[PDB]
Amino acid sequence: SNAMLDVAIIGGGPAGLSAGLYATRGGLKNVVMFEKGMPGGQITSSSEIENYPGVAQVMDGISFMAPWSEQCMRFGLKHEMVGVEQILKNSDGSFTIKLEGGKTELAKAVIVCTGSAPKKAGFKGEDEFFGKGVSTCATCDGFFYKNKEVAVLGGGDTALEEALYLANICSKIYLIHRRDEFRAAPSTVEKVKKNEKIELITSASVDEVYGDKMGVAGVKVKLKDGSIRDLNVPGIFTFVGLNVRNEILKQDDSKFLCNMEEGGQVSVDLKMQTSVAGLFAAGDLRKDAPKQVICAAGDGAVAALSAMAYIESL
Amino acid sequence: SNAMLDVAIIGGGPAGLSAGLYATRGGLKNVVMFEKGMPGGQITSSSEIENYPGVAQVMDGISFMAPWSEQCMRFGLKHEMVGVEQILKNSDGSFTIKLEGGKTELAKAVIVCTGSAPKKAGFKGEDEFFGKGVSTCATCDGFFYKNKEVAVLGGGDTALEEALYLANICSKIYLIHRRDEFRAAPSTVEKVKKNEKIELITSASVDEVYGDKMGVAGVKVKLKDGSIRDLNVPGIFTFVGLNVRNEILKQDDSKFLCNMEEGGQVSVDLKMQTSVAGLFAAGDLRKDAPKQVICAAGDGAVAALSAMAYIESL
Ligand SMILES: Cc1cc2nc3c(=O)[nH]c(=O)nc-3n(C[C@H](O)[C@H](O)[C@H](O)COP(=O)(O)OP(=O)(O)OC[C@H]3O[C@@H](n4cnc5c(N)ncnc54)[C@H](O)[C@@H]3O)c2cc1C
Ligand SMILES: Cc1cc2nc3c(=O)[nH]c(=O)nc-3n(C[C@H](O)[C@H](O)[C@H](O)COP(=O)(O)OP(=O)(O)OC[C@H]3O[C@@H](n4cnc5c(N)ncnc54)[C@H](O)[C@@H]3O)c2cc1C
Repeated sequence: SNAMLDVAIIGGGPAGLSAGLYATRGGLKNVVMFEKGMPGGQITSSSEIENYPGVAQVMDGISFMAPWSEQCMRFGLKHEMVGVEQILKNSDGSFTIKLEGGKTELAKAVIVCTGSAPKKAGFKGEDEFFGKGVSTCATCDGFFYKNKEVAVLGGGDTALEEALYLANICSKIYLIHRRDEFRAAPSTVEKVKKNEKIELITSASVDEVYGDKMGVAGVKVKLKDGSIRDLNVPGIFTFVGLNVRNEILKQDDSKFLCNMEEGGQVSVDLKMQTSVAGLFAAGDLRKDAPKQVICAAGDGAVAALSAMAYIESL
Repeated sequence: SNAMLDVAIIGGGPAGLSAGLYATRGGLKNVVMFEKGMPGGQITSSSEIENYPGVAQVMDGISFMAPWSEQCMRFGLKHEMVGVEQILKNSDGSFTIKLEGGKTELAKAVIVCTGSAPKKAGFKGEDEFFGKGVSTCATCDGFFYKNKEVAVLGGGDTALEEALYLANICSKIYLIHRRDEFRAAPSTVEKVKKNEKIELITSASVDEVYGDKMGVAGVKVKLKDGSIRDLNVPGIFTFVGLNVRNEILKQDDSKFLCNMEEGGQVSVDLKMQTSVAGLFAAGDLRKDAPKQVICAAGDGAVAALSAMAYIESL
């Protein structure tokens, strides 16, 4: 803060944490990871991760991520709990980091790690009921729906997993998806087809969620034949994908700071180098991201290794 | 073996194991990981890994890798304990995998994961004494040098780490490196400068290791001023880097199966796609590899995700 940072890391999920670990273990002394909440990012809202190689114990996202803070902070990494609004490239080659509330930081290098956020499904009442029966986090809100029926929308690994989790809590789940077959791991699909508490509604979509100020009262589902089915349920959870959070790269002339991809990803090469010297990107934000925890970690380590070499070069 | 494989994975280190985990969890049913020894690969010979994010317990390479086999084999991954000699691309788009002893396998897709092997340092007697006092594995051979003096050659994280490990076993270590400063994590360097049992010989190199059929008897070191120092020691361990194992991509006309990099790496894009359809590469073998365990795991998951999409496409 008094002196210019070596690296500013924007986001504290697996990619940020991992970049912070590598940059500081590696020898850089002023490394701040700006994460608006607590670190962990997206996965902390999952009920089950099991595919992170080298971690053989199946557990929830919060338990999975808990040890990371201590580990990734052993060599001096700092966590500032603030939101970042904008990255700028200075005429001199340094970076300016704009923070919420009008504060500013300077940095030789920047690794943008800001992750992704839940896509809109696109149905009537989605926005109007968000936080009053419409949700994108089952671990946060499950408890409110104990011994109650809810809907879950989506057909990927995430939807099914959170449907299994909600099946231990709610009396019943309607799992709704627009295709006849799920795009998801077969062992998860088998557990879902075998769970007496989950009813599949396939080749279907959500027409409307309705209710009033007190909350959601129900969901209208459009079935394969074009008919409507009225689900009398106080909650629906949506898991239809996520968009990249790339707001902070947008300049005041509405252009992006570096080369972007068609779908909003930041363009990078294998070393996570963007088109702008000293700006790196890792995790879901980078080009062609597979959207996995192990991969966001790999990327973060690459970025830090490239941010170190770049710093040694000047 | 009776039917064509979905994926053949060549190598079982972190990258292979991780690719096998992803490909099988993902739904592919015939996936063989060909690993000539036991899985784990290079890191199993390290005395300490601590920087694999999400694993907060510091431990040796064998303990680190032990849980992986069970985890990465939960969805049907097969381990064939055989060496692979050659990859071929069939006129029809399938792959032929040539094994040691004249056996053959077929596969829709191939992920080459074969890792790297210890570079030669380039000194007189290096080859002549290999396995009779010259070594590249301190955990394998340390025990033979209990209460004895040895030399360690190299100046990276690996050399220093194995020098710390050998310092609990041997009476003394001479750490030799060609530069005045080590290219390594500062916390490791500090532990090395603080260890009463390790003597640094900087700006130096090895002129000759000598001895006879009974083994190494000593090392001649060339010092910064051009003079020779005779280290009377029965062992020297070298850690001067590694080369990629890319032998199996070489065809009979001596050309490589796909586009290669100047330093022997296999050219890939972000999705670990090589120039040849259905051939992927991950870990140290791929272009610009950072040479880290977390990264080889990330890559392996990417490759498997790309091998799945490719397979669904045909
Ligand atoms: C429900 C669910 C289940 C999943 N299950 C699995 C699984 O089983 N296996 C698997 O591999 N993957 C799974 N994933 C994917 C995995 O969670 C993501 O790939 C991964 O976390 C992406 O990591 P990241 O570090 O790139 O970004 P993120 O996880 O999003 O980390 C980004 C962090 O940056 C912070 N941030 C963003 N913008 C700013 C800013 N402006 N200022 C300050 N802070 C900011 C955010 O608050 C967030 O905490 C799952 C994802 C979800 C949603
Ligand atoms: C001493 C040492 C210490 C290290 N310490 C760290 C550390 O602290 N942190 C870190 O991140 N990284 C460390 N590394 C680096 C890390 O070990 C490598 O980056 C990583 O293991 C590369 O993984 P890979 O899966 O690409 O290849 P590998 O680890 O080499 O795995 C390849 C496997 O493929 C098998 N194989 C190869 N060719 C064939 C074939 N023809 N047929 C059948 N099988 C074959 C081999 O037997 C080998 O087991 C260290 C490396 C060494 C040598």
